[PDB]
Amino acid sequence: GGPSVFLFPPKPKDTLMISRTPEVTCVVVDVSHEDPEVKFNWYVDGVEVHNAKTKPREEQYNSTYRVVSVLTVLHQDWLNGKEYKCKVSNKALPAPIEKTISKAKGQPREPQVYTLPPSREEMTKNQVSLTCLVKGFYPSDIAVEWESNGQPENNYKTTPPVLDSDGSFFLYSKLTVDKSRWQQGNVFSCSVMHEALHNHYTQKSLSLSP
Amino acid sequence: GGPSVFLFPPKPKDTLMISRTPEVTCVVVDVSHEDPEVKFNWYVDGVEVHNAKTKPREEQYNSTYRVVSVLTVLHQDWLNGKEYKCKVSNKALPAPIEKTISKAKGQPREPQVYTLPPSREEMTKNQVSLTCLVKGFYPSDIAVEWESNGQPENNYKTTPPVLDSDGSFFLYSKLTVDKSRWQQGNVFSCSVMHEALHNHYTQKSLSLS
Ligand SMILES: *[C@@H]1O[C@H](CO[C@H]2O[C@@H](C)[C@@H](O)[C@@H](O)[C@@H]2O)[C@@H](O[C@@H]2O[C@H](CO)[C@@H](O[C@@H]3O[C@H](CO[C@H]4O[C@H](CO)[C@@H](O)[C@H](O)[C@@H]4O[C@@H]4O[C@H](CO)[C@@H](O[C@@H]5O[C@H](CO)[C@H](O)[C@H](O)[C@H]5O)[C@H](O)[C@H]4NC(C)=O)[C@@H](O)[C@H](O[C@H]4O[C@H](CO)[C@@H](O)[C@H](O)[C@@H]4O[C@@H]4O[C@H](CO)[C@@H](O)[C@H](O)[C@H]4NC(C)=O)[C@@H]3O)[C@H](O)[C@H]2NC(C)=O)[C@H](O)[C@H]1NC(C)=O
Ligand SMILES: *[C@@H]1O[C@H](CO[C@H]2O[C@@H](C)[C@@H](O)[C@@H](O)[C@@H]2O)[C@@H](O[C@@H]2O[C@H](CO)[C@@H](O[C@@H]3O[C@H](CO[C@H]4O[C@H](CO)[C@@H](O)[C@H](O)[C@@H]4O[C@@H]4O[C@H](CO)[C@@H](O[C@@H]5O[C@H](CO)[C@H](O)[C@H](O)[C@H]5O)[C@H](O)[C@H]4NC(C)=O)[C@@H](O)[C@H](O[C@H]4O[C@H](CO)[C@@H](O)[C@H](O)[C@@H]4O[C@@H]4O[C@H](CO)[C@@H](O)[C@H](O)[C@H]4NC(C)=O)[C@@H]3O)[C@H](O)[C@H]2NC(C)=O)[C@H](O)[C@H]1NC(C)=O
Repeated sequence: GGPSVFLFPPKPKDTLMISRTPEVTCVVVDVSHEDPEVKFNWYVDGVEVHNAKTKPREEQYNSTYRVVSVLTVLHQDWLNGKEYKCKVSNKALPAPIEKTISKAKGQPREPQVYTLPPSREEMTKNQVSLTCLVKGFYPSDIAVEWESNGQPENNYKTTPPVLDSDGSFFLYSKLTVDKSRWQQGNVFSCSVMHEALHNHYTQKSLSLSP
Repeated sequence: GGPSVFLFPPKPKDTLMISRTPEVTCVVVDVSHEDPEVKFNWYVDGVEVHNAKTKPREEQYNSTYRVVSVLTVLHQDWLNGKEYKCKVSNKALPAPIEKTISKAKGQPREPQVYTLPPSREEMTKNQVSLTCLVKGFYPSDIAVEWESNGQPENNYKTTPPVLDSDGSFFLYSKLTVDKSRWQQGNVFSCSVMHEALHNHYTQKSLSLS
């Protein structure tokens, strides 16, 4: 049919905290039933390391399969822009398909975090909007979360990174809360994880004036 | 590789202003010399229509032809859900290729437009940012703009639309200006164009106070 490959980068959060594990997925689509014999081969700066592991395919319920491999990586490795090449061999595919990825190039720029109170003209509604504006950062790989009293709030959405005119990125994070718990003077905070921050983590709190 | 067809919708602003001309564009690529002929058939909710406008072939440096057909649509036909289908036929295709576009099926929701003054903390750079918050709208087709004193303020960026948890949409627009204005009580206004806003427009002013 049409076995094409797709290489994906690790998650931003995973390369910043050594607690978690950053990976490179090498998803191969449209695998034929006939010859489902797909092989993999990794290269770290064309050095070919060994440690990756494969997975059990699935049925794309459209007469095709979908194999996918994943290779673990060192946090500093990936951060220092090394290359990750994933070659997808095959016994029934024209030739050796390949793809490579690495982190965006350029000097990391430190994000500037600001929290914004909900507009008074929203006080009427039953729920208000807490706003976290993260701008001026490079590269765009970033993570955002909101919390309260150490506990993690989950009713929020974050717009993806947007290229600014100066070449850095920005985004907004919106947290939704019952108007009541905002007048009570509760405290909410925006957390931003990024390689350019000291200790890869910054936090700016948001609360009511009186 | 046989011909490929891509269907494009009109621009959001185009469908909200009776003065604009909303168009749906059917583009065809990868048409070799062996069979350069292409036929276009248009359907509006299934009934074939013939008011299109098809431009003639156009070579593409890669030895393949590109053909494009344009269909003008009525503002209300669009805002009302009508579906447009483009059938492309090529003497080298097993079967004709068809594509269909429309306004996302749903029920329009009026967008909430709030403005936000900059954070006191950011008040330390030669530039500041005024925020425009637009939430609770559907469908996601929208348009945002900033202007101060009638004139258009061009140094801004709008985030793309983000699906909220209630199913509606929201976005943020950022207007970056010199703190050497904001401090001088200047007034900035954020305008939004959407199908669910009376007269398809609304405006919110942000001022220093
Ligand atoms: C049969 O059915 C198949 C499967 O069906 C599914 O899909 C539809 C058909 C749907 O209707 C359902 O039926 C069903 O859901 C179907 O396969 C599909 O084929 C498509 C065509 O090839 C594939 O499209 C590609 O998608 C890429 C993006 O993939 C991500 O996003 C999709 C959509 O959300 C998602 O489905 C994928 O899973 C994938 O998500 C990411 O996945 C990785 C790996 O798991 C995650 O990362 C890991 O996560 C773990 C978590 O534990 C951990 O954190 C690890 O650290 C981490 O690594 C991510 O989290 C996850 N992210 C997200 C957001 O979800 C596209 O990139 C790709 O686009 C490129 O190629 C296009 C042409 O092919 C081109 O037009 C396009 O422009 C683009 O090209 C690139 O452009 C860039 C800039 O724009 C440039 O920078 C590049 O240079 C340039 N490159 C190239 C080569 O051009 C492409 O569109 C689709 O993914 C695939 N679906 C599935 C489910 O596999 C098949 O087509 C059907 N067959 C037939 C005949 O119909
Ligand atoms: C041979 O050469 C051909 C010519 O290419 C030349 O390009 C030059 C730039 C240069 O590189 C030359 O050297 C080169 O020769 C080449 O043709 C190209 O083929 C590509 C495919 O291989 C086409 O790619 C598709 O592009 C789509 C978007 O195209 C628009 O945006 C690009 C910029 O990124 C622009 O270049 C295009 O021309 C096009 O512009 C839009 O045009 C429309 C109509 O003209 C405008 O609309 C009108 O605008 C006016 C304003 O005056 C007015 O407002 C009207 O009202 C309005 O209607 C748009 O404004 C304009 N947009 C912009 C930004 O300018 C992609 O969407 C498409 O991706 C889709 O398909 C992929 C699969 O391949 C898939 O991976 C991807 O996810 C996506 O799928 C869609 O996903 C959606 C979900 O998000 C779904 O909703 C959709 O249903 C789903 N669709 C499908 C089908 O699945 C794809 O990447 C490329 O456009 C084309 N180039 C041109 C100029 O047409 C050819 O390939 C070459 N062949 C070979 C063998 O080399």
